[PDB]
Amino acid sequence: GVHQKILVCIQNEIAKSETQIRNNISSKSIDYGFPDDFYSKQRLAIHEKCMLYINVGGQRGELLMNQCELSMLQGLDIYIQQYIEDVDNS
Amino acid sequence: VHQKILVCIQNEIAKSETQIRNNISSKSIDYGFPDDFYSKQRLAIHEKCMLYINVGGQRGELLMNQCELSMLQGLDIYIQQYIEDVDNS
Repeated sequence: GVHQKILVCIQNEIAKSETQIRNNISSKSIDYGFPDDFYSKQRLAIHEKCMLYINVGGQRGELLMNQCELSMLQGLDIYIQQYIEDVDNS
Repeated sequence: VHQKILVCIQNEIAKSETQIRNNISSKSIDYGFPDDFYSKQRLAIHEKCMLYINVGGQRGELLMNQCELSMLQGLDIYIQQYIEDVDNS
């Protein structure tokens, strides 16, 4: 019960990152050269990694799966902002 | 000087790749790695560093090679950590 409320908190932050990533990439300058299916392929890869935690099991395994999926999204968002910064000063 | 550095990194890349696929190929279905897990993850990493074709010059080549190494390192770490978490359950 308390556990489900926790998962909702994380799942909400995941949706914020997803939004931010999609907005960062759809920022239209082809000088950045983002592939069409970039977000989806990268998203899917992140997802498949967090699904491994189906093998830990219990509430602890669901919690790990969700914490990880968020950390990875955050790094992707950060990775994406940095590449744009690197392109601008080029 | 720049080209000699890239070789060093490209050497570290072949190494991480090796350790990673081997940790995954550690055949214990209790870890439950999907069939194309390594290649799919590797390809995602590749598509990320190729963006640095867009930086260009010597700084862009270095970043492309540098980013590829960090992502491969984090993947080995993520994978080792996952294994450790499974071991302990």
